[PDB]
Amino acid sequence: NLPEHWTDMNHQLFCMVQLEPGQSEYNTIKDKFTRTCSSYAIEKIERIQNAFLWQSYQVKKRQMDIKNDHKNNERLLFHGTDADSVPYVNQHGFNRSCNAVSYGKGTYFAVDASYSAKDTYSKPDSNGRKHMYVVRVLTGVFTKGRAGLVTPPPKNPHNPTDLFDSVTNNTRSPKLFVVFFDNQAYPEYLITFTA
Amino acid sequence: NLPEHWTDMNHQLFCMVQLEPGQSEYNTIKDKFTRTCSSYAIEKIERIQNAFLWQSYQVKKRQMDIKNDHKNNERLLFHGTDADSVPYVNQHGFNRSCAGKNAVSYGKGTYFAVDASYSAKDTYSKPDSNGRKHMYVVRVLTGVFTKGRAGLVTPPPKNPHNPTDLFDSVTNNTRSPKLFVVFFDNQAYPEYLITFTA
Ligand SMILES: Oc1ccc2c(c1)sc1nncn12
Repeated sequence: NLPEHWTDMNHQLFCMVQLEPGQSEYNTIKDKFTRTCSSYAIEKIERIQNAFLWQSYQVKKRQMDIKNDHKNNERLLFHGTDADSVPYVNQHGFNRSCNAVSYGKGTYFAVDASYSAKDTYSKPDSNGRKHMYVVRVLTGVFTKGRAGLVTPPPKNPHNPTDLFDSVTNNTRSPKLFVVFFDNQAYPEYLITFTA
Repeated sequence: NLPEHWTDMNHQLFCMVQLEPGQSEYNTIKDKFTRTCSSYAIEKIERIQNAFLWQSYQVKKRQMDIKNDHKNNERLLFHGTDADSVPYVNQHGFNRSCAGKNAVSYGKGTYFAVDASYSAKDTYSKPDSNGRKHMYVVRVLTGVFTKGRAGLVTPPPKNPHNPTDLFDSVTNNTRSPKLFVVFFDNQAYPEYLITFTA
C-alpha cells in the first residue's frame, strides 16, 4: 500500500527518484533545508522508494498510534551521513550498531538541517559533496536521554517494560531525537549539497 | 494476522498461555528439548502471544520469503536467558544491544542454538533464586547464512563488490550449524518459554 507521491517502479521494490527542481515536492523539501542551510548549494534531491523499509515503518507507526491512543507520533528530521553509508541507509535504513552518543546508543536525528550539516555528520567526500537525509521518525512520547541508554527509559519505574518511544536533549525545546529500534525511521529524501 | 489457535485476548496485545502435557503442542516442545536435555525436568511451557512482535516478525518473514528463492527461511531455535531478561523479551523480543558476548563469538548479535543443551548452560539460562532456569523456543529468520566472524555488527555481504546485499544470518559452521546470530530487530519471534530445573 505504497504512497501517492511515489512513481511506478516497474514491479521492483526499491528506487532512488531524482526530484525535478521548481516542482512542489522539491520546493517543500528544499524549503525545510534552506530554513537553516540557505548558505549551502543543493546539487540534487532524491525520493527514497524502499517498499520493505516503508512497510516495516508503517507497521510500527500503526502500533505506536494504538499504544499511545493518539496519532501525533511522527516528526520530520534530518540525518547527516558520510558517502560510504548512503547505499546502506537507502537499502536498510538506520542502524544503531553502526559520533558522540551523549543521550543514548540509538540513531541521532536533528530538528535543524544546520546540525546535520556539520562535517562530523555529513562528511564531505573527495569531490566536496555532503549528504543529508530527510527522515520520517516515530518520536512518539519522549523524555530527556542520558549517556549509556540502550533503550528509552520506562514511562513509570513501577512498569519497567512500558517505554518512552524516543529521547531528546531537551523536552521543552528539543533539537535532537534518539531512537533505539530498527524501523522507527523511514529515510524519505537524500539531499546532495555543498558548502 | 493473529493465528487462529491463539487463545482470545479480549482486545489485549499480550498474553502468556500455559500449555497442558499430553497436547501435541506441549509434547513436541518437550521432545525437542529432551532430545539433548534429558537430565533436566520441565516445570512448565507457556505460549507467548505478543500481537505487535508477531506482526513485525511476519512482515520480515514475508519480505525474506520474497527476497530469497523458495528458501526455508525460518528455523525453530533455543535461547537461554536470565529471569531478569524474561519480562523485556516477552514484551519487546530480542535486542542485540543487550546480547551477552558468546564464549565463541561469530558476531555482535543475538545468539540462538540448535540444541537445548547449549542454551541449558548456566552461563545462558542462569538459575534464578528458586533454582528455575528459563529457555525460549524461537522462530528465527536464518534465511541464507555464512560462517560468522567476531567483528560483525551486521551479517556480511554475499559479495564484497555489493556491500548492501547481505546474508540473513551467520552460523559457527555452515556444514553443521549449532548456533545462529541475527543482527536485526524482529528477525526472531519468542514463541514458547520453558521453565526448567535440575
Ligand atoms: O551525537 C550525535 C551523533 C550523530 C548525529 C548527531 C548527534 S545530530 C546528527 N545528524 N546526523 C547524524 N547525527
